[PDB]
Amino acid sequence: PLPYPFAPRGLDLDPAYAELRERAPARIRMPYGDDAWLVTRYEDVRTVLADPRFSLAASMGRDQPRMRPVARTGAGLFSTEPPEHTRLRSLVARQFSARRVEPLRARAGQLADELIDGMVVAGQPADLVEDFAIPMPTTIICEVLGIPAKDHRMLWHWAETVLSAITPQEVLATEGRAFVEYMVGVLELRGREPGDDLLTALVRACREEGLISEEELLSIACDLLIAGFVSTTNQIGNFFHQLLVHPEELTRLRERPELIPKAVEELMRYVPLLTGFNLARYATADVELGGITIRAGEAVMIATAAANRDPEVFQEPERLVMDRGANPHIGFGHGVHYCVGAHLARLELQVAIERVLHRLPGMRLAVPESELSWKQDAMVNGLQALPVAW
Ligand code: HEM
Ligand SMILES: CC[C@H]1[C@@H]2C=C[C@@H]3[C@H]4C/C=C\C(=O)NCCC[C@@H]5NC(=O)/C(=C(O)/C=C/[C@@H]4C[C@@H]3[C@H]2C[C@H]1C)C5=O
Repeated sequence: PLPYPFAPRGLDLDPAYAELRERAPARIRMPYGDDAWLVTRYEDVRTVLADPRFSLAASMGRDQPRMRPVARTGAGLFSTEPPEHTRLRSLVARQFSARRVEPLRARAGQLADELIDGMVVAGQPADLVEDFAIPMPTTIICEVLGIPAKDHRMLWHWAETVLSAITPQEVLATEGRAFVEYMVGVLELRGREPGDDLLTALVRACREEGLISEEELLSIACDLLIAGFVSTTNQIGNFFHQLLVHPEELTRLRERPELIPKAVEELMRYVPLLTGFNLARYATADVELGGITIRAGEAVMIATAAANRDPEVFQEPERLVMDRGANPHIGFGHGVHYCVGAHLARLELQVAIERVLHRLPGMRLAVPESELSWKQDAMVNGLQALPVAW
């Protein structure tokens, strides 16, 4: 069994994935838990994500392949399949739908401008990670959920604990307990003090309409907050890094910003974001895949970043092509667990790029590229700091 995940080298795709796609699904050994099959070929990853025989509900209570000593538990979206998953996801679908996040575009741009203001007042160099990439999406998801602004820093502390693959399990357990107690309290707060936020609407669904249990309500609230805190914070930094090291792309995006959506989709395809955050499904029946047979009860993991460079699906897959047309990337997943945050994340990435490139037409690295440091032993690829001048 191949040790997994591979040690990250920046945002580079590990060269071993090229050979992996051309063979049968490989046996992998994670740091803890069951061994598993690893699927990398685009068609094979799509099959795992669409075939109901590969189940996240079946993973609960198993010795899951994972990065941490203790296995995940829960009642929410990452733990269920239809029809239970559907009842939960329908309650969040309105707020995360493209139609309902689009009105946030102006607020997101105002926030970006405010953050860029503070970078200007503070003087060069700025750090795009601490000064922009972290605050912008964390603020937004807090506003959508109805999380009070004063708790930003406390919640980012928790996010840093979750983001480290190396967090000692006692600390992870005590901060975990306190985070859940905090969210229990917020759910009480939104029932006494309703608002036009998602957690208020989810509290109604639980405690007035009996549509979800208290366990399901708390699971969804915690899942949505954590995912919102750890995903786009790192991805914004990664996209600015790739744009800065491909400067020949910046003048088109600055002058003709209607080109930014397609570039965001290409960068979504290209960038390996999630590493330690990888869901393991368990097969509920025997399944033939890639010339091998995945037995009932065995575990399967996917590598979306590898599938996203499969030469049968993408022309010139190893090149960053910012106007790429045929781009059916799996950067947000597929099937019933397709990223519920995709429209919000997309909007944030688009706005970040539009605002920063307009406000800072001379933006460039403030250190040599060799002096950049990537986060180590993280669950998500990202930079520790991104020093820029302008
Ligand atoms: C660029 C940022 C993001 C990327 C690359 C990303 C990626 C993904 C991927 C690949 C999956 C599918 C995983 C699988 O099926 O194994 C997924 C699911 C999910 N993501 Fe996103 N995500 C991002 C941002 C977000 C945001 C902002 C939120 C919440 C506000 C979010 C919440 C979720 C949830 C709750 C699911 C599970 C949905 C379900 O099971 O029904 N993600 N994400
Ligand atoms: C952006 C999309 C991401 C998404 C973002 C955040 C979530 C991840 C972080 C949540 C909790 C956390 O780490 N610690 C608290 C208890 C530790 C316990 N021990 C584990 O092993 C374990 C997990 O593995 C959890 C994985 C969660 C899957 C979620 C991720 C799925 C991806 C597609 C536990 O919950």
